[PDB]
Amino acid sequence: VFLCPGLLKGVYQSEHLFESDHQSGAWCKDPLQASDKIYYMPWTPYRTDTLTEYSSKDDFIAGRPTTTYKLPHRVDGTGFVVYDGALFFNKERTRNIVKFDLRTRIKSGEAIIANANYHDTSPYRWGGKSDIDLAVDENGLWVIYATEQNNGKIVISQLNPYTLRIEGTWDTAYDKRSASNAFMICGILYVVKSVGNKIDYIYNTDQSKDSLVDVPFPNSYQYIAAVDYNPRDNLLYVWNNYHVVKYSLDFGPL
Ligand SMILES: [Mg+2]
Repeated sequence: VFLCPGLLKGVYQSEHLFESDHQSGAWCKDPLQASDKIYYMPWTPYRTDTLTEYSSKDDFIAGRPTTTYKLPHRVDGTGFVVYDGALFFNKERTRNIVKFDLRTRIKSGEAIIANANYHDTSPYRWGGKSDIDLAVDENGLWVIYATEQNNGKIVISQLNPYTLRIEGTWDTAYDKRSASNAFMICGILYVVKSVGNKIDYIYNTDQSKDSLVDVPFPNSYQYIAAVDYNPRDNLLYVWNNYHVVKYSLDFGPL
């Protein structure tokens, strides 16, 4: 139902919402619902198992939550998405995605992402990245991971949010270790790298074709940031070194 905005060509911060008391975390809306609801999950290393819900941006900024959800498992890293009333997250130190129904507060499904690497981060690196990242876009729900079969390079799969069937899988050429964030727009994978920071690689799943690109991120962006795209409003939902902000996006023709 969402029309593709085009090929991403620019990124800039467009709203500062508040400074959180947690350095890292993730936040997002449910793009499949016409709703002001906001979902918020601060990252506490190896202890993350609650989701907070706010009814509006005003309530969010003011710190007036509606409710909290106690998740049935702990979450790996910062990642989660909400898609048509269901929460999806990577179960801590597994290659599993959990589906949790928010309305009834119970787990409705799990899917093992075949061959996905997990619990394999070098001792030295910041542990806030999820082994399997989730992303929502115009085309549906996505998992972004790596496999040994693809030499630690990023693999993309489309996941049906209702049946949990894998609908397609693509091997990219990009080493997952080199990425700070990855997100989908119109079925195209954008990968953010350190240089400053920029998108330097895209993978178009419709075409099964990748390219090198150069889209600078703001200087204030850090590696430890969490970034999620929203296809309903075409914004990036960002959590960056305590700061809860949105980025706006400029597009050119596909
Ligand atoms: Mg994300």
